[PDB]
Amino acid sequence: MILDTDYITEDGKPVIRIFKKENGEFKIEYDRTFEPYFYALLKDDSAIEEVKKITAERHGTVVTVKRVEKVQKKFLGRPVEVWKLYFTHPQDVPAIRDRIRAHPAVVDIYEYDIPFAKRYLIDKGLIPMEGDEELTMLAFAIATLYHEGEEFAEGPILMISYADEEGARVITWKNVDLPYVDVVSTEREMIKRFLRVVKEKDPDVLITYNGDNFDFAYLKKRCEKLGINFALGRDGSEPKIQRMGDRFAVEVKGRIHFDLYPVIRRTINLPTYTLEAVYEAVFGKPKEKVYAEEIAQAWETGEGLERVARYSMEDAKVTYELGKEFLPMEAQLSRLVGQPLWDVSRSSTGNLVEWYLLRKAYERNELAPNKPDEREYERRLRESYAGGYVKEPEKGLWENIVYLDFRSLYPSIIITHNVSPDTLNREGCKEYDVAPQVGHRFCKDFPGFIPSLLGDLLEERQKIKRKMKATVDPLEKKLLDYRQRRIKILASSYYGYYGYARARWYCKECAESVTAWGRQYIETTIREIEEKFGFKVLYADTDGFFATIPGADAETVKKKAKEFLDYINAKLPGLLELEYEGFYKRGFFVTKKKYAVIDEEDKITTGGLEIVRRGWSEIAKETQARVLEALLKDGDVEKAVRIVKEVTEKLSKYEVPPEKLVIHEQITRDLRDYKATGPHVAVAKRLAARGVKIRPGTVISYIVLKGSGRIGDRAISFDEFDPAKHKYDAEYYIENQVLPPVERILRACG
DNA sequence: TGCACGTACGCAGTTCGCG
DNA sequence: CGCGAACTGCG
Ligand SMILES: Nc1ncnc2c1ncn2[C@@H]1OC[C@H](OP(=O)(O)OP(=O)(O)OP(=O)(O)O)[C@H]1O
Ligand SMILES: [Cl-]
Ligand SMILES: [Mg+2]
Repeated sequence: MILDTDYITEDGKPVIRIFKKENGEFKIEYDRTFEPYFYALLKDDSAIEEVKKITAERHGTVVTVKRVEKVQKKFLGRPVEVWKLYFTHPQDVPAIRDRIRAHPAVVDIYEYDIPFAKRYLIDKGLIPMEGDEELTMLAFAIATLYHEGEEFAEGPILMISYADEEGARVITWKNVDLPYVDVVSTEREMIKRFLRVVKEKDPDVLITYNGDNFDFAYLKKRCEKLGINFALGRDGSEPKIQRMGDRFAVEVKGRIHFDLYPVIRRTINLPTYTLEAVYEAVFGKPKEKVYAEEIAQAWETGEGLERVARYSMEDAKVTYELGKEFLPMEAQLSRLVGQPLWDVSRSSTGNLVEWYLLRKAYERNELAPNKPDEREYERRLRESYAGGYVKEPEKGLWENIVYLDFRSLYPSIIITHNVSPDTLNREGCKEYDVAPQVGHRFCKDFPGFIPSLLGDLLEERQKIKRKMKATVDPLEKKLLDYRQRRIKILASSYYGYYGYARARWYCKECAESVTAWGRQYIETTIREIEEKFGFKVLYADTDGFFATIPGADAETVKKKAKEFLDYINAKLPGLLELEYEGFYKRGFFVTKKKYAVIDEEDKITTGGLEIVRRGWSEIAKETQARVLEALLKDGDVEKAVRIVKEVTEKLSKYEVPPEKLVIHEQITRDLRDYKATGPHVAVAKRLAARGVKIRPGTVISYIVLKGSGRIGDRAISFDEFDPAKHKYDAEYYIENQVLPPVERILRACG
């Protein structure tokens, strides 16, 4: 099984290293035969003699073209002649590629920014995480104090906990009387003892929770401060903190640092992504949290450290347990894209698609299009196109509602109509499909590039859903639900990639064709079910709609909808198909993207309401839920009013826990780049001045204090909140949090 | 190491600025 | 003192 690749330099020449686990043994393979290269499109073949003359420099040594070879390839499925330009070292490519492109005889250059080690995985056709090998995993976490004004790594690590299949232990240099705590003398010994533990256990995988920016980065930053040779790599090297543009990431040669945090970010949508919140969401059990205030007190007083040692142990314990569940799903994703788990587990979804596209392109001798420069990137960001069809919903309460939904609409459209950049307005074909409204044409004589890849993803999603019905255990069902959602996000990201300004295979024409087809399919389907079947469509969005036969009983609507399904599915071509997605007794639709229905089991599912949205306090989420209960279940408009007025009286008497009072909101950019400053940004700008690092992705949890003026002026983070000292704004939570969400359900006056 | 900068659109709703 | 911009996050 391939674990990762990198390269080292030997006698000025690159040497690929292939880290593998084969038959339960770690191994490094060496390849000194791979030459860095990129392509050049020349106006005339005779110019190759001038192109060979172009030189450049890096750190004193001159960079030359080592060798050239004229190859025949395809660009968007059309034959093209280009020159393969070879070079001695990978670092030569960034130094000379610009000067090579600007030559007047060079039309363009291609595939000039592929990292050497990942270029190797594609060209030689290796797939990481392939094969039947069991990987050993070891989680760890550190406990570290931080005063107001302390810099990075200036504080000592108090505790280093770790966990695997054999249990969990804590290492510390203060005496704690616990059978899973090993008390050493100093911090250096504790760090050295941890180094010995990992070398002894020799895990293939090191699991952390946001260790890229905290635990692993701190531990290494401390090892440089005390002068500890933290030889963690299996090649005898130290963990290396890697600059990843805005963020940093920790790599350990020969192992795999699995940082669960970025994985969890793009799998589960949570209000906050603390280790405690993630554990409860995944395993359905709560996890107590010990805050830096109690760790500072227990460290200073010397009492209650057993409570802290327990917290530290559980950090590593739940990190192993979470890592145990999410590593195989990330491994399968690594197998598809054909890139190492270390990279795949930290990549954006757009990057995963492109790397897979790059591999597939090489497989078919297709020259890759280049990423856009700064100007073309700005142009694509400025252009857009029409999206999903949305219908203003029918107001009032409706009964016997059926929800009909298209199955993987956008991928189905891409496959069925062969929407791809190599098929768009392609001349010389005998059959075309014409995109409605926009009029783009797509060749159908051969499977298009992206359409030829989407089928397997859809089949992979249905197989997981098949297992979901055969799943008895509720935990395996939840994890399967995660997996099929990740595939659905990935498959639909192929459509979105077409509109991604940074995409190599950018295709605005493809993206607006998919939506146009999606609009025509859902709109004509609505017309058909209404005019031919007497249904009344209550609410419709991009690929699905709610409908009913007004006045007909539950069974009648239920069977006419099934009859309608067979009727249009025989009319729809290719992979397009409507699904019977669910039946609901009653329901109503407040506005676009906001609704709530109740099923035959009296379970109330909602869409787009404040119940699921981040930014609304829990007492606001709770009050809307109970009002929806009194409406959709009991049908008591007056009961919901009594719930609201009673909750508002709880707020005025300060009878509410400040826990139900927290507002969560995320930063989406650099704090210096915010034009306007909202409450979560005003708070975030404060913690930025207090030393707490805030970056795109940080979730602020604040409470609004009693005052008059801007909300951001009286906002305070939940950490520093003291219920005895601080008094929240009772009027704000009544009038701005609790009341508007329930008011907007104004079927009756209020 | 020299890659990543985070798949798309349509839209409800809040804070804030300022007239 | 109503509204437009800035912003977040839903489906
Ligand atoms: N994150 C997304 N990015 C781009 N397009 C998307 C996304 N989510 C949905 N779409 C597209 O928007 C329309 C449609 O929404 P469904 O949420 O219904 O996802 P399927 O339809 O794919 O699959 P199912 O019905 O669950 O089998 C989907 O094609
Ligand atoms: Cl060799
Ligand atoms: Mg669908």
